[PDB]
Amino acid sequence: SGNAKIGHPAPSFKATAVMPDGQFKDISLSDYKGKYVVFFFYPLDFTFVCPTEIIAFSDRAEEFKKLNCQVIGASVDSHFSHLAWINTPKKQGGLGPMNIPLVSDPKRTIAQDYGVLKADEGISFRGLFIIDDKGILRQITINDLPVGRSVDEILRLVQAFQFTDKHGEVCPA
Amino acid sequence: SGNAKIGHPAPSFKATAVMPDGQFKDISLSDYKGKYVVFFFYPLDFTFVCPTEIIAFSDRAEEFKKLNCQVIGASVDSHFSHLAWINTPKKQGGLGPMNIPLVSDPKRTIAQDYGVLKADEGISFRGLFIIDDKGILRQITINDLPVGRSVDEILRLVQAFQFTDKHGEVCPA
Ligand SMILES: [Cl-]
Ligand SMILES: [Cl-]
Repeated sequence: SGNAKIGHPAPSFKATAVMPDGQFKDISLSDYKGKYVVFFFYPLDFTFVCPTEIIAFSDRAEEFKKLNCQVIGASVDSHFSHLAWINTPKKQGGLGPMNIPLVSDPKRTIAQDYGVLKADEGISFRGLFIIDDKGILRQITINDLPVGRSVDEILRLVQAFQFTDKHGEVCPA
Repeated sequence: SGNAKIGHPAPSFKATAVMPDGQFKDISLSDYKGKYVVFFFYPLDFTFVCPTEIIAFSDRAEEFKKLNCQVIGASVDSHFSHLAWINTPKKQGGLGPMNIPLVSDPKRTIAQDYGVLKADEGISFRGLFIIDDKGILRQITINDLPVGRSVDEILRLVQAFQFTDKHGEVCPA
């Protein structure tokens, strides 16, 4: 995807995120070296058809934390639009309070490095990337379905990647 | 990935496949226009660690059939290696009988159009692509894990994509 290749360092980024406590903080993917990262890039905070897909991850953020994994959301929304949408109830198409950081990519540079930028317009597809503790991209999954991701499936994947890390000649049976 | 892009026609291919009945037949992705296709590209038929991932799809081929979906496997194995491995019991690292066609890509051209070729060596990663009845690429999922794919998850995804088609403005809930 653009510059994202399985088994190679996940493209780096340094951008401003709206943290769960409300603060704007400029974070880098490298800050999470030492732990797993489930980086989920979605089109926009505002949704009309289904709830923004990132919400289900916020809701289950603790299960990811339990697995030494940090979930980070991202969309081409500016940090103000992010905040604005977090302060808009889910029933009005918004996000509601968030338990994970939301990265802002209004310049679309991150969407590009991850190859999830749409061809005609400036918004992304739904891209999920599982990155390991060493910063290596391990899973790439893209689609334009407002229900593509399954939080249980992703949790199972992280477990498989960790198991593999801790064994490797043995089938994650 | 290579040329594969969500929402765009899935890269075309015409290659020889070992059919379920045992015959070699040159098949094209367009032949399946009208139905869904789950295209699963795996590295090699021969496995040491876990069973080759394509086996789970062969075993459950009828469930995809029920959903107007054809599963097609593919690897850089030649049509002779494919037949040889189909005729090697799963317990010897082989595949055992197959209910779905297995595409051969010894020239690695398909691996390339689908962006699943490794950088250093000539074998692929594990690439799953869900293509719709119109030949449009709908899901791209790559990883190098011998357990990355979940047959239940994929079946769910196909049902979701079909539902989107038949409705859209409504959430698959
Ligand atoms: Cl979404
Ligand atoms: Cl495999």
